Amino acid sequence: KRYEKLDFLGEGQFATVYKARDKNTNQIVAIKKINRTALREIKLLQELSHPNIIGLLDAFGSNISLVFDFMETDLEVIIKDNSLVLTPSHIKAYMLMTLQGLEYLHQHRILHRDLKPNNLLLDENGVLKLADFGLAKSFGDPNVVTRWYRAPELLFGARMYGVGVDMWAVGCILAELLLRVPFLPGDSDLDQLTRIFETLGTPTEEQWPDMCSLPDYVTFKSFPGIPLHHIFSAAGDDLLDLIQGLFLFNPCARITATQALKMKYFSNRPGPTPGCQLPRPN
Ligand SMILES: CC1(C)CC[C@H](Nc2ncc(C(F)(F)F)c(-c3c[nH]c4c(P(C)(C)=O)c(C#N)ccc34)n2)CN1
Repeated sequence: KRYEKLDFLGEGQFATVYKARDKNTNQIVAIKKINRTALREIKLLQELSHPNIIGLLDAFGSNISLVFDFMETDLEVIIKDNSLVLTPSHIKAYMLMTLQGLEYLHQHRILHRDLKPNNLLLDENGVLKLADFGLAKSFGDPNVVTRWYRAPELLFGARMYGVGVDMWAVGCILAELLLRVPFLPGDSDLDQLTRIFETLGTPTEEQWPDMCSLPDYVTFKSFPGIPLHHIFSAAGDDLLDLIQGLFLFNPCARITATQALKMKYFSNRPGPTPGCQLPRPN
């Protein structure tokens, strides 16, 4: 075979994943040995080419094997690792790679729909790539991330939706970088809306006009919500406005990947850390 099977990387409800060596270029890779979460990581990734999106390098039959770039670490590992402190500049660099990847996705009319820390992968040189495109779909296709990163429209059972689903998840990732714990850990779908509205305030028909006409909208307790300078007490105003923009309840008011990258936080000092100096676990 083409590959030298090095390590077992893990098992899910799709695939057995493996570290391996490409036996003719000596390049280290990752192989996803596995229908519809499989045929639509190929349909999308052999198409796409962006530094901050995982590359599909080869594939074959009888189980399907899918050969991506090997990444040493991921953002969940960095978050969990106590030896690493995250300076403002490391966070800006993680956010800037994550947003430049999604802005190209959203410009190619694709929703990732599964953004979590553990799908933001990180190669030895500190390039963040988005991975796990098995829940991704085109803006066009007719009709949903893990509960903690899930937008309130989806929790009120919205049937059509867009960019905002991925942008809410990015905000939850930014909060977890800054707080180093999950921002909104709901134990259920209803608890998830309880925590959202207890943290950010129970919205109105002004904050969110068609909210009362969502398929699963239900009258929640009013909560004032905590101000974002209390939760993110070390964050500057430039960063507090990025957060405020990604956590707006109205999905169309909610800031896009392009509007996020046009915010002053990304041109303000301190600019993002070089890839090669981003913190490294062992
Ligand atoms: C704990 C670490 C840091 C160790 C290295 C691993 N490096 C890596 N590089 C590329 C890929 C990719 F994306 F290219 F395959 C993957 C990968 C993607 N989905 C995976 C899964 P699942 C089945 C949860 O989707 C499992 C399981 N089990 C295991 C690995 C992956 N991992 C990332 N995490």
